[PDB]
Amino acid sequence: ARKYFVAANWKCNGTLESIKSLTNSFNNLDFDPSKLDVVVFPVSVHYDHTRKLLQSKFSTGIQNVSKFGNGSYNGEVSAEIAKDLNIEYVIIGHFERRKYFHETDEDVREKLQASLKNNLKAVVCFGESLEQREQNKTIEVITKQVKAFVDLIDNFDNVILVYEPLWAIGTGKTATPEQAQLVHKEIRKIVKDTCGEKQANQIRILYGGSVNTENCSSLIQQEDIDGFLVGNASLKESFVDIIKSAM
Amino acid sequence: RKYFVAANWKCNGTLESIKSLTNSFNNLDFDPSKLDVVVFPVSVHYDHTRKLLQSKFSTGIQNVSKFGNGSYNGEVSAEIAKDLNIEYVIIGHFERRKYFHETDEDVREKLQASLKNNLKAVVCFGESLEQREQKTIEVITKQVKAFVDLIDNFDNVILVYEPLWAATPEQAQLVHKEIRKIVKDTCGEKQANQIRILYGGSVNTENCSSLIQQEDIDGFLVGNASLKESFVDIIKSAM
Ligand code: NA
Ligand code: NA
Repeated sequence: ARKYFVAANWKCNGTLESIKSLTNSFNNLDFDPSKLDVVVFPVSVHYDHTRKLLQSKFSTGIQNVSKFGNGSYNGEVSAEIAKDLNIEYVIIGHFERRKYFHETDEDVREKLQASLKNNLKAVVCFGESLEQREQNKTIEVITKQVKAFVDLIDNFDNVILVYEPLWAIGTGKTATPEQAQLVHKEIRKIVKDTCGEKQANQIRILYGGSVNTENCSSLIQQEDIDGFLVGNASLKESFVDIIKSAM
Repeated sequence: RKYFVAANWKCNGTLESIKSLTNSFNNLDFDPSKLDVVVFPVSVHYDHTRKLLQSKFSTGIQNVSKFGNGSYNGEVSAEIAKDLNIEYVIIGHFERRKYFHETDEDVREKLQASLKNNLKAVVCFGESLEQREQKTIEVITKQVKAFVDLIDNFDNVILVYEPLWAATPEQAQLVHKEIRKIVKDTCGEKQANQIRILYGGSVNTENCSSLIQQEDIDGFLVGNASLKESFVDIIKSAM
């Protein structure tokens, strides 16, 4: 059975003090990290503080990684740098980077390649827009985005996929858990076709639409949904109840 | 004008290399009341670098978000930098304009955000080879006027001229003079004379004295030469 995977994406939020409070509440949840992965993704400049405060049962990672290695790339964090810090996970392809920062599929492929070359584990995100879904292009769009990188995966525990239903983010639409399950099953079929059946059965595919303490169980109880990359709910002490849905 | 010498480490460093390097930099006895010396490590190295450098060194980050806190995956807000006591940000560096499509509107937003949050800003601009062959003053003016009306305290914003077209010290000096005229015309005589205007082209131990001696160059935003222990001689040239 796939190991469930529950991730907190803090995005651009936090102070030193709010992290101290939050991490203290997180550390009070007794869970076994051999039975589920729980990963926290603070802002880059908060990584050291966050890593120090969380107990070792929590994994940690950063929200983006450079497509370039070391050198004259002002502002970027190379995968080589993250490896030297033992940063375990990186998020790649998050829709906010594609939206505000013009990140492309080619960018996602190059960042994944840098990450795996440096022994980082990658959480790689994709998903279609409302206009794409209304034109019945969900499968075409998702296949193209997944095929941009999936053939690079060399270890199916170390890359984690995230379906972001952009048509249901800020649009007034709500994805049901059944709608999400169908998209997850299709993502898994893409992986089987490029990488193999054992590989597709092993890879975690997370839901990355809106997740909170109310809907989390209806989502993770779906057969092909293996956890979540969680947004603002993960800034609340109640995020522990989301982690409990995977325990 | 207090001189200003800055180490831009760009995307370089390991925990061990930064230990060695900061240990050499800490051996230079300079007076931070006389001279500003700023180190700008990679974001994930900020904490380690700040803990290692003596407080005479100021520190900063190489970029800041144009957005506030909230749902902007991968970004670092000015509000976050303020809370961490990050003292400086670099804004508008040519590598961001080049690889990351950063625009003049982005520079102004980022400055406004940084100043709202009491950060000091090292703002970078400069013309390309094509613009030089044809537009130097038109282009640099468009660039400074993107953000200059936002400067409220002329000690806290540092301008940096990057000769993307490349430069002699004499050619650098001319642009610096032009830049200071832009500030004088926009913000006033006394404001123009207070603002530091640094050289952002290639600086090393062999050219640093020729550059700093120029009337309108007030220090440097230094690249690869700042990853070496000899950066201390660069700092010395400004002492
Ligand atoms: Na499931
Ligand atoms: Na001078």
